[PDB]
Amino acid sequence: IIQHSIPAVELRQPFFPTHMGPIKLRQFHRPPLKKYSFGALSQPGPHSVQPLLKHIKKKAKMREQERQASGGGEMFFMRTPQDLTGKDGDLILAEYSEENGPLMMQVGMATKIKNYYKRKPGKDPGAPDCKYGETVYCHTSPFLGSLHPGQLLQAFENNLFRAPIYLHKMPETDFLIIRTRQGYYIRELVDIFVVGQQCPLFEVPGPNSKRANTHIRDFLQVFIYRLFWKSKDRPRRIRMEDIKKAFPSHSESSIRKRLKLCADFKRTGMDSNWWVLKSDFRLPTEEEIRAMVSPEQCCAYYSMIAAEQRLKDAGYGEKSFKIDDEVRTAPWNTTRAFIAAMKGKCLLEVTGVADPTGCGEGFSYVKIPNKSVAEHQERYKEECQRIFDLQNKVLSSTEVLSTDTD
DNA sequence: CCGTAGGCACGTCTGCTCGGCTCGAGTGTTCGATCGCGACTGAGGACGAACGCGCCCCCACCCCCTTTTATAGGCGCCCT
Repeated sequence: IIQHSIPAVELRQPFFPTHMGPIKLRQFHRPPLKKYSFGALSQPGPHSVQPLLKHIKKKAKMREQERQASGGGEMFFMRTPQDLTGKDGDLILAEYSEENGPLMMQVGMATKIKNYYKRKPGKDPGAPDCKYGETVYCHTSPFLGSLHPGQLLQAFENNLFRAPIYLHKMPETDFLIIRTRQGYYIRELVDIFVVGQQCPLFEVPGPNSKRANTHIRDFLQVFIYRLFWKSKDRPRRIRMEDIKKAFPSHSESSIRKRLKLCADFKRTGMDSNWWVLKSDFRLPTEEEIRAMVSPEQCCAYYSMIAAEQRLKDAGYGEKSFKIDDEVRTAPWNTTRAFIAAMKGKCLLEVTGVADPTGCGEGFSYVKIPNKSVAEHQERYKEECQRIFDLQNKVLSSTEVLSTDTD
């Protein structure tokens, strides 16, 4: 059970962008430092980097007191955008080995760490302890390969994906800088996980699929309801211009569709007119709005449009998505293939063009039929096992390489 | 007679309707594969017929009964 932060659950901006142009899609999950137009750090010259130690201790203390003040047990702390800052709480880094994994979290979403352990035969004294995560004793593997007896494997686990992770040490040279309009802050950060290839648990839709079109529609609908809720006017009213600015690729006519059932156009002598909430229309509750569209569904959709943009950039037209190698790497194909195989509907290529590492240390998620048929499945498991073990060994290794001069 | 107001026209924006295109779903037909049945072949075992071997009988061949006579050494037995 995953409980996301309130800003994420509410699909607030900027945590959940309403629109992304080509540039943003290319930079998806890699935001570049952009200059500020105003505020302290818009100014030239040196700027102080501030310590956070007193602040970190204080927030931990305040949070624990709030915990004891009601009057123990479990509390949920991620209620406001302010609670999501890197400025307090314990922090880890996670570095993703896939250049563009099929699903990624937005800021404000939650994930668990699970410590998968397989018992040694006979008298097992229990799993080793880890600094992070909750131990899970598993007789069957949640991955493509099987755990060996006595093997502990850490992993990220959420509704988008499961992925093995490997704990490493941050280099002694490195610090985390947090940057706001107001100043820089610095934190020590020692724990950094390498993330291995994802096992997708959520299916990414194809471009212009019914699923995709239903999603943008519903997301637009949610944004609209939230606009009415934000309005302080009675009767509530919103401006077309504000919707168009958030959804610049929607025609005014398609926006009028979403508005015709809940609101009335009020014309004024000025090129700004209002849509006023109908007096017999009951605005959906917070709880009902949340049920309309989940953060996971937004993540699936984002994955599609970003991939679609990268494909266009590489010369692959919409008619391409009998199929080109590059199109096989698309998240709508890889997630579909992996999930089908998880349900026993087919097997996976494993060795193939969709291996995200390009060098045999990752899996190619491409459907092959279940179609000597005990040898067919034993060969699939053997190959899965080999790559599974290879990935764990390479990504957990502390060996120092050796810059490639090419 | 002069100035102000009103009306008309034009443009822009929004909404509604109509048409066209695309996508999806379902149903039907055709093709391929699998399964089943039958036939053939091969192998092994059993039964019957023919040939060979073994056993018994028969046949064949040779000498063994006797007589005669000349000759003469050695043996053993009868009663003188």
